[PDB]
Amino acid sequence: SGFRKMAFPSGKVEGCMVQVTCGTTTLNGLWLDDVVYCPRHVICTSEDMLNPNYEDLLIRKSNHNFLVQAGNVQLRVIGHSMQNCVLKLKVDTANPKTPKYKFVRIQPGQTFSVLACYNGSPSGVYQCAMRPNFTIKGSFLNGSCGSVGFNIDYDCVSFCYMHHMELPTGVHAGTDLEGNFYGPFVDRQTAQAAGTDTTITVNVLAWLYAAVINGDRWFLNRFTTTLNDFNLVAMKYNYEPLTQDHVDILGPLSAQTGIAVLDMCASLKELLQNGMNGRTILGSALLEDEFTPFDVVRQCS
Amino acid sequence: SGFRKMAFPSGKVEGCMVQVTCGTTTLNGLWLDDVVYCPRHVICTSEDMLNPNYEDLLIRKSNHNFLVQAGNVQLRVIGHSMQNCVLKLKVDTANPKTPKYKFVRIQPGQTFSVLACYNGSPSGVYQCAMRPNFTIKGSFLNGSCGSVGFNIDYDCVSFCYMHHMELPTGVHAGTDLEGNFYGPFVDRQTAQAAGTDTTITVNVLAWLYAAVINGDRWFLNRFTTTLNDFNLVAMKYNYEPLTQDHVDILGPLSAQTGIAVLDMCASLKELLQNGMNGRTILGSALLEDEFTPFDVVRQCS
Ligand SMILES: O=C(c1cncc2ccccc12)N1CCC2(CC1)OCc1ccc(Cl)cc12
Ligand SMILES: O=C(c1cncc2ccccc12)N1CCC2(CC1)OCc1ccc(Cl)cc12
Repeated sequence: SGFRKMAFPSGKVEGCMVQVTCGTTTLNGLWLDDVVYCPRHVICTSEDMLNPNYEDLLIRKSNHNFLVQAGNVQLRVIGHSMQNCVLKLKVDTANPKTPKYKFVRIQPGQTFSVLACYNGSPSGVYQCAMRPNFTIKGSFLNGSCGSVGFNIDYDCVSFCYMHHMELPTGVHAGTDLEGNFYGPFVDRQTAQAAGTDTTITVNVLAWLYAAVINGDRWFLNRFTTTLNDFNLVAMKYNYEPLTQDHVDILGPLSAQTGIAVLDMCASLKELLQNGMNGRTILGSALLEDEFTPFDVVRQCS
Repeated sequence: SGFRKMAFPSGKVEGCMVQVTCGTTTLNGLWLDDVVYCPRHVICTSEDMLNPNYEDLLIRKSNHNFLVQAGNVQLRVIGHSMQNCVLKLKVDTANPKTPKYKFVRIQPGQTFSVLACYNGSPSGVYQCAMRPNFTIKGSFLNGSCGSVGFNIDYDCVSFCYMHHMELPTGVHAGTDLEGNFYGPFVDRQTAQAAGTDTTITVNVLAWLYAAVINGDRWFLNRFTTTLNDFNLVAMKYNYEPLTQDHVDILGPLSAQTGIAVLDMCASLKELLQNGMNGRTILGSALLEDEFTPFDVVRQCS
């Protein structure tokens, strides 16, 4: 029993983290086989931040201009390349601790574990979600660029996020590991801000199932609803629409609990309209939307 | 910026986890140097659970009765000993991945990271707190006994918890690594239940400081209070008393924010009396008590 914001074990990723310096800028890198991946803005100075031309900034750069440090052992950079917003630094040594890995891009609503790192040193791990507005509500201080987000499937590490910057609301923005930003954000100094966010409905439903699985059933009702009528109320509360594919995905959880998906949609509608009346669900006084249906099955089974 | 329930990286501990079988009971063990630590109830059967005599149950046991599996590599058990509620299994091989470690016992109010494991395999990591009633609100399923809780200090792993059982409220109980239970719980079948819990006041204060550090200041007031008058209100709300040593510990945070500790006690008193009026603090609609003052300084600095 119990329900916690549970991250993946981070050992496999800890062994890939290195420090990357270029100029006076130091950040983190990800060392897999004989390549080190890092944010390309490592090559920038305060001057070139309003209108950087990274193609120009990188052509004026040489290999010896990059210091890579795996702990104390310095790795020799024998090649440099830019892939979108990431820099790829070819090193003389293949990481002996390279796990079986994959570079995957995730969808808004999907979750991942973050290994916050500073100077190539792992500091902490936490679970995060890609918000509908393509930002993440992370925990990051100056020096954390290059920290990675990831999921573990079997023995395979699916890297999905590399950290680049903090937006004005205190939220975070970054790229997949191929260097392509999540959301409409750029690695240059601008007045960029996160757009309006919504609630990840299918996740709130997954979390209500987790609650029931844990014996919290006070919010349950005998009523049911149609997907259409549910969606008509959800949108008034800034919730994303629920699709048939979302109800199909919640099928295992519905079977394990004996509560139909549209039954649980009816309970949600009432919670939205009446609130919780000073009660809590799984230790929370608001509706949690950063657990996917998979996250629940994984922790509750 | 940001504030998350952040665990320690778990790599150092992942490399210590093994599987322990005795009879048809399989659970997890912790392998450090040439010793494997695990819950002693591994040696029990359903029959001997109402009145087990572990001294008798272990004398009738032989070394070959214990199968230890580090992944696929079986480790040969050359010795067995009981230390309070833990079993120590001397093995022929010293764990090459043993980190610098220490066995420490923690206090109610202190936090730690949990590496939930099943069949010796790390499944997930999460932050937990030792409650005032000596229980933890963990996340654990059948098969998780022997999972460990720990803190990392520099490069040293301070092990503080080994998981033994689930209580009826869905909360968890266990031992330090010397086999001594946290709280008045025993490793035998009884109607044992968690006693009444309280809120960890100094932690709620630490978390309010984290909020201010993150730009959430709506709950702040110009009023201040005395430690006595604050404690007189807190106890009405089932909060633990605040001591001078607690205010001294919150000194760094008070200095960094310019909010006196008793100023922040005044804000807390008002939150307790009026509630939050539909507002949130660091993404929460209730007052969070599972972050210590150290946890805040570590994540916010
Ligand atoms: O290291 C940080 C940072 C990262 N995350 C959270 C933070 C919170 C407070 C202060 C710093 C951080 N930088 C350094 C690099 C950064 C973002 C902040 O500056 C200017 C800039 C321009 C373009 C990019 Cl593409 C990244 C940056
Ligand atoms: O494996 C679990 C377990 C651990 N934690 C959470 C759980 C939630 C649901 C079901 C099981 C678990 N056992 C097995 C060993 C256990 C506790 C539950 O049974 C009887 C017993 C007697 C004494 C002890 Cl000292 C431990 C046990």
